[PDB]
Amino acid sequence: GLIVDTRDVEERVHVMRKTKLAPTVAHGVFNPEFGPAALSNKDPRLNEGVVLDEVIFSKHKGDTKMSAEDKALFRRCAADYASRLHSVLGTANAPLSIYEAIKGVDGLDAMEPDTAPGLPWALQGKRRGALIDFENGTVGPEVEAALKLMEKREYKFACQTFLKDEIRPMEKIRAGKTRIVDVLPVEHILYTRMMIGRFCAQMHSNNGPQIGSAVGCNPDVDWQRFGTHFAQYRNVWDVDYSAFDANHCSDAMNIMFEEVFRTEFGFHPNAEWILKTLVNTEHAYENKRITVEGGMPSGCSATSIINTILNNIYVLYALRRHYEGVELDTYTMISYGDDIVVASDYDLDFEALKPHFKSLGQTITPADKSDKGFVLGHSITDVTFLKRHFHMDYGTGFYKPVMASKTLEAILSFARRGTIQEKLISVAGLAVHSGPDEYRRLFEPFQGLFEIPSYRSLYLRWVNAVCGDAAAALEH
Repeated sequence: GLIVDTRDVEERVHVMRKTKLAPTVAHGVFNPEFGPAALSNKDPRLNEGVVLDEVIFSKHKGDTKMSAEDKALFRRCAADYASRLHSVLGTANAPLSIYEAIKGVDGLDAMEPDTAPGLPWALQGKRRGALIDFENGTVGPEVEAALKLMEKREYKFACQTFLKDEIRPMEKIRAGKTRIVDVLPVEHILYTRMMIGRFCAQMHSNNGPQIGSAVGCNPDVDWQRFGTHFAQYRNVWDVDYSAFDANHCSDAMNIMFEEVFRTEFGFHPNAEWILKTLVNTEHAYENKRITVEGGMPSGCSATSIINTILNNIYVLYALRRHYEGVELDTYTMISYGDDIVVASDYDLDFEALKPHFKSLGQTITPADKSDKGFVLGHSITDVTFLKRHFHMDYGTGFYKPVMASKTLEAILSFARRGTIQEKLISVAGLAVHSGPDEYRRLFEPFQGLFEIPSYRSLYLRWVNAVCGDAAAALEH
């Protein structure tokens, strides 16, 4: 994005600090190159001269104004992708009710009852429960009135900047590279879910390479489905981005919202409008009010789906700008936001696409960064996707998501107070795919203090989950 204006104001929006994450028993054993994010300017782990306030908004280095020919090319790729998407999903994209938007539907989770409410409610000292009744699924006078302004297209708001309390690598703690969640007002999240929640639920249900989205997937069961698909192709690539959601140019966002969320595909007219309010935004941090043109706000519920849709359109755009006669069946891909795995039988020169991705404001590099550039001949077993590799389970003959042991060591080393037992059971599901010996080693520090699931139990759970016929047929 491009920072066009920077004001100073009386009303101080506090970005309440301190980490809730504390070290575990495993921290002393593994000693990971990782730690809690720098949430304070007075944090001693930061380098000398590094102001935490400026490092956050340094990602906004411009809003790339696309050429008239490029914008025409981008709209074709947006409509072509939207054609594929709405053909698979259907056109049942009518607005959710206020009840269904709060409480959710099949394929879409319920709204969180005690997360931050955004502005101006955080300054007034209100929680989400004061505004919205999450049990009954109804709204108070304040939210009700705000939804009327959105129907008339007169709603104004400012995003509350929120420092993401998470585990990061030491280099990024020292450099002050703390990621942020642009917390929009709860009524905006309510109305966005009203306008496109039906579409989002349908995308979650139909996740796969045909629509090119892994959002709403379950890696345990879906790695076999994705694994066998990408294994068929001669070439596979996994691409990285530098500040993907920030570098979405306003032209690319507007064109996408125009072509994907049309009234002809069953949407309300305000579906395009409410999404278009994310293009030019005002961000509140301490006493500052930074106005940013372009870029997606980080963490606004539909961020994953919007980034995934844009990632699909960029690949079609980039290949058509370089090669001739490129269609959707020329290649295949799967995406989760910035995360991406592309594949094709044609020897596609991904190194040549760098200038073509640069016309969107995006900088592409290979995830396998040991090589100097992109190369042909890589299979699915080489790539990373959702921090997981595609390894063959030799017992069943299925693909399984295997995370790196350094990542599992880092995850286990820290936890929020009084959530370790819950976290170990969750992390055990991720760790089982590394094998029995590596599973025993990762949970050795927690033996005696907490309940560690057996390798045997979580293996048998997984074999049924991925294929019920496989587990059933094994019993004869």
